[PDB]
Formats: sequence, structure tokens, C-alpha cells
Amino acid sequence: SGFRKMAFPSGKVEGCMVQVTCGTTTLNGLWLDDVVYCPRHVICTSEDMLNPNYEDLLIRKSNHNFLVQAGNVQLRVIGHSMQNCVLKLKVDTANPKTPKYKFVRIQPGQTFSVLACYNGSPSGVYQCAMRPNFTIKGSFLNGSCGSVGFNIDYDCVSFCYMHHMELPTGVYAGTDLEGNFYGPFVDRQTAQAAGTDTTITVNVLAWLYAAVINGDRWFLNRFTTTLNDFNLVAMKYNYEPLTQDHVDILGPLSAQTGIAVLDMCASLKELLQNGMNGRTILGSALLEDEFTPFDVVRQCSG
Amino acid sequence: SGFRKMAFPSGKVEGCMVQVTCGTTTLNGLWLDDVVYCPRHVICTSEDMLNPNYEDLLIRKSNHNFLVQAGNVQLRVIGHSMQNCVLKLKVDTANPKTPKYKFVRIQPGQTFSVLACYNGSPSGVYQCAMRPNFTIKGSFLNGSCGSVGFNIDYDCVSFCYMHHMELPTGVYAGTDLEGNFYGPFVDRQTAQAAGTDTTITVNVLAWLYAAVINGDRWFLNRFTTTLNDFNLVAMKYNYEPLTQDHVDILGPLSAQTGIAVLDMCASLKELLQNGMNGRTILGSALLEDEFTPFDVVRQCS
Ligand SMILES: *[C@](O)(C(=O)NCc1ccccc1)[C@H](C[C@@H]1CCNC1=O)NC(=O)[C@H](CC1CC1)n1cccc(NC(=O)OC(C)(C)C)c1=O
Ligand SMILES: *[C@](O)(C(=O)NCc1ccccc1)[C@H](C[C@@H]1CCNC1=O)NC(=O)[C@H](CC1CC1)n1cccc(NC(=O)OC(C)(C)C)c1=O
Ligand SMILES: [Cl-]
Repeated sequence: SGFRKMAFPSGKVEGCMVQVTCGTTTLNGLWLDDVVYCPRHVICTSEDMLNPNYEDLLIRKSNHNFLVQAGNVQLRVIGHSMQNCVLKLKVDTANPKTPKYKFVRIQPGQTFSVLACYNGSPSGVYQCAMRPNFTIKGSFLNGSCGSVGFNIDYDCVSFCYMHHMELPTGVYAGTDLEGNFYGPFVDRQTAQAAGTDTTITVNVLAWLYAAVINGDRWFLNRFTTTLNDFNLVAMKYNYEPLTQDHVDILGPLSAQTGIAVLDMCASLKELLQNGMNGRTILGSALLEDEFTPFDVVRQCSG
Repeated sequence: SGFRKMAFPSGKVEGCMVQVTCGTTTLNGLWLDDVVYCPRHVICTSEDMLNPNYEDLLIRKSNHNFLVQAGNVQLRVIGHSMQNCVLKLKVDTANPKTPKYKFVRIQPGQTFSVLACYNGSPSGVYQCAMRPNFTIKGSFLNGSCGSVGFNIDYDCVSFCYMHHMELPTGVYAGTDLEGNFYGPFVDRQTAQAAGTDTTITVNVLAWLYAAVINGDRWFLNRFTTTLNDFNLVAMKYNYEPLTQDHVDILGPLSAQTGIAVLDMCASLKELLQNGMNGRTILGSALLEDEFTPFDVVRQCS
């Protein structure tokens, strides 16, 4: 068996998805209390998209321009307000299904679940990671914009992503729910590129810990390296630097397996230099970097 | 861009999961209308597992022996029946969150989502396939039994799997929602084992057509093949025989790309010969067999 990518159950977020229409632009909105959050580029007409001025484009629009649909119910808009790259629409009706939630901003390497929606209607959910180059590997088609990413901790939904655009190489970019982009992108029709991605070293080590715990142990060795020595080799193969923070965060998985992080690094050094040498780890021929230490401690240990 | 491993939104299933307790044994149940479906082995002690006589263990139970909990609300058992390896508990309260649903028995190679649950609490959603040896790959632990697999096509929930047990290789076995096992397995702790696992050939081809529609052609070649000559090679790599049905099934992905399915088979043959040479297809450096022809058409427009 493969140690599978697990998404959070999505039901708490499903009850929050509405359709937002502004002329001929239709995409997804997040309905929490009496406010609908959606990408501000729903106001853009197509000619505007080239070089838009959003502040003067919003003054121009008025409440009745925004058609909001929760299933077969029309929400009446009674307010609009911009916040960075998200549009907040005040509606007449609070969402009776509003879960406990906060807005958070995740760091690169951290994972979250995405609820892909089209026309305010949820389509699918999958687990992914904020890449070091602030993009996400995924699958979004036309009408996917306004789709959100989140973590669940007890009954509390942490919303961390709103989807905005596709890049070259079929990867994706969006904002937190306060409308701030992840990575050096802007909401215009313009030539934009992710630029060189790196592997998430701390996640790879976590996934080697997950492997050891599920009995896959062939890559272990007698050697231990050091941070400076490991980072020399990491830097070479396009691997995020490993910091003393990373070592500390892996501490639990270290003590639960008797494999000191710097021993496992020696293992990883040897997999980067010599390759997989014919074998697999948890059924994968590549080193997986989209499981965090927390993910591995959750799904596995617990 | 877009052809990645996606589960269905789990919300319609989350509102059905409950906890079922009999003695010291607690597992998950599925609450649709006024019935709770769960694995019948809920009525077994750690001891009865080797040779349980289910009819004998069940005749000795009363409705009040079954503690069913929908979060904090205790449901009242007012009836009980056994269908194959599933226990059906009648309760006094219909589930008001019951979606539109049906029970379906799937064929090996079919995909579905699994809502993994512990103690009636959903933990996670993941997408998988009925392997050809009628097992499932993933991660269920102590607590996961009675977790269910489903598809959601246009608001109708099709329940096709309920989790029962783990087999020595760390693969998983279970039943349809009528309590009939997928495969030749029994709800019993006797050393049984899975037939050898083969690659779902029709699914890999679907995925090669997916890579082409997404604008990736590096693996294509000038050759075609006979069906018979393709299976003679593919069996040598432990690939499932391809049938006329698989070829009929792939028709629309062929027509859409103008690559005949026997020309795609020719590519796969060479992929099997050569490996990837450090290249990747839609992001993976192994051939992906848990995406069906139907899954490809749905995630393409
Ligand atoms: C988003 O705006 C959206 O879904 N809008 C509604 C809609 C659009 C089109 C047709 C019907 C309905 C989309 C989502 C994109 C499109 C396909 N995959 C996605 O994830 N985002 C954009 O269209 C986005 C808007 C920009 C930020 C303001 N955009 C515009 C122009 C170009 C691109 N990218 C692009 O062309 O990507 C490559 C890979 C270069 C082809 C883009 O995402
Ligand atoms: C299922 O009943 C369950 O979820 N257990 C409830 C529970 C236990 C402990 C505490 C709280 C709640 C389990 C699920 C299994 C076990 C671990 N992984 C799984 O997917 N089902 C069984 O344990 C099952 C019951 C048998 C069919 C009637 N069973 C019993 C005994 C042995 C095994 N298999 C086993 O030992 O697996 C190997 C791979 C050999 C370790 C088994 O599945
Ligand atoms: Cl892989």
C-alpha cells in the first residue's frame, strides 16, 4: 500500500460556496456570516483585464451588478468593499451553515486541502502544498476561481487560499483570504512565470520517517552527517535548506524511530547522490515532499 | 494543467456517519433513513475472531445491547437484521441529513472516494480503486471499520464499499452495502491472502490519453499492435488483459485525440520496455492506473 495523500473532510466548506456573476464573468464565492469573499477580478469585463485600475472600476459598479446564487436562492448584495485582491460583498442573509473559522496565511512547505468548485457547486477535494516558489500543483479549469484551500483543527476551518490564476507548466497561484498573493504574482492578463521550484526537504524527511514506521527500512544506514555538510548537498540538487527549526519539528518522529534527523539526512544525501537504485519507498519511485511532519504524525502515529 | 487525483466532496457522507458499540467493540456505521449499516463483526469479542458463529452471537443480542451515537445524540435501536456480512440496526429517528443515494457493486478497476472515520468522526477523504485482486490500497487503522467508499454523480451518492479488514501485505478488504465481500474473503481472522496484484491496463491507457489532451506526446511512437500481441507483452509486466470492452470504452478519448487505441497500446508497450529515462507524465515517474476512462472525460472540460 501507498501512504496516501489525505484531504480534510470538506462538508463544513461545501455549505459556504456560492456563484458570483458580474456581467459575463462567473466564478465562486465564499459565504461566511453576511459577507461573500471572491476574487476582485470578477468586476473585469475582458478589455479591462489587460491593464485594469480596480479602485476606479469598483466605484463604477454598484450592488445590483453582483448576482450571487446559493443553489436556487438569490442573495441580495447591500454593500461592496475591496481588500487587496479580494472583493467583500455584504449580503442581506447570514449563512446559517457558517462554520467556526479563521483566515490564516500558510508558509511554503505547509499543506492544505482544496475544494475545487465550478458555478458555486463543489466538484472535488485534494491535498496539496504551498511550493517554495509560492505556486500549487493542482487541477483547476475555467470557472475554478474563488475555490478555497483550508485546514481543519477540531471544529475550526482555517481558510488559507483563494484561487486566482494558471501559470506556465500547468501550476497555480492565488491569495490568502485577505487578498494578499502568495509569491510575486499580480491579478492582470500579463506574462507571469513561477520561476525555479525547489524540493521541500523537511517534508521529504517526514515521509522517510512515515516509511520507517510502515516497515520500509532499506535506505537507513550507519552514517550521520551534519547540517552544513547536508545543506551543501541539498543546495546542489535544488532542495530547500534544512534549518534548526526543521530539525526541532522532526524531533518527535526522531525519538519514535531512533533515527536522529541528521542520520536520516545521511540516508537522504545517499538517495540524492546514488538514486533509488531500483527500489521504491511506500510504492513511489520519487521522494514525496507534500506531507508535513504534522501530517505524518496525524495520519500515521495517530 | 488539470488531470490530478481528486476525491468527491465528502459533505453528503459526513452527515451519515455514526458510532456503533457492542460490549468493548466500537466501530463506524452509516445512518441512512431509519437504518444504520455496519460490519456484523461489531458483535464479536477479541476471541470470537478466528471462527465466529454470527447467527449464534446475534440471536443472543437485544436491541439495547447496541449503543449507536450520532455525535452526542444517542439513537434508539428498535430492530436488527443481518444481510451477509453487514448488520442493519433499525433506529426510531430517520437521519434528516440522508442524501439521495443508491448501493452499487463495482467491478475491479473502478475508482471511488473513501471517508476514513474513527469513532463515528470523519478524519479524511482519499480517492482509490478496486484492485483486480479485489483489495484496496491506503491507510485504515484500528477504528476505521464501517468507513465507506462512494461516488457522487449529480447529487446522487452511490455507496459501493464498507471497510472490514486488513490482509497480510497491508492491503484492505471489505463488502458492498449488501454485505457481500469483494473478492474471495471472509470476515474471519484466518490466514487468507490476496491473489497477485496486476496493473489496471485500461486505466493507464486512459491516463496516457489524458497526458496527450494536456499537450504531452513524448511517449508516442510510429507503431501499432494487435490486441493479442499487446496482451502477450503486457502480461509479462503483470498488466490486466485488455478486452474489446476496454477498447470500446476508450473510443471517445481516441476520437477526441485522433490516436487509435491500438496505437496508444503500442506506446504503452514501449513505455514498459524503456522506462521513463527520468521524464514524467502529468507529474508522475510511474504509470498511473487509478484514473478511469470516465474520470478522464469528467476532469477534461
Ligand atoms: C479564473 O479567472 C476563472 O475561473 N474565471 C472565470 C472564468 C474564466 C474563463 C472562462 C469561464 C469562467 C481563471 C482560472 C484559470 C483558467 C483556467 N485555469 C485556471 O486556473 N483565471 C484566469 O483566467 C486568470 C485571470 C487573471 C488573474 C486575473 N488568467 C488570466 C489570463 C491568463 C491566465 N493564465 C494562462 O493563460 O495560463 C497559461 C498556462 C499561460 C495558458 C490566467 O490564469
Ligand atoms: C475494524 O474492525 C476496526 O476498525 N476495528 C475497530 C477498533 C479496534 C480497536 C480499537 C477501536 C476500534 C478492523 C480494521 C482493521 C484492523 C487494522 N487495520 C484494519 O483495517 N478489522 C479487523 O481488525 C478485522 C476483523 C475481522 C474481519 C472480521 N481483523 C481481525 C483480525 C485480524 C485482522 N487483520 C490483521 O491482523 O491484519 C494483518 C495485516 C495480518 C496485521 C483483521 O483485519
Ligand atoms: Cl512516483
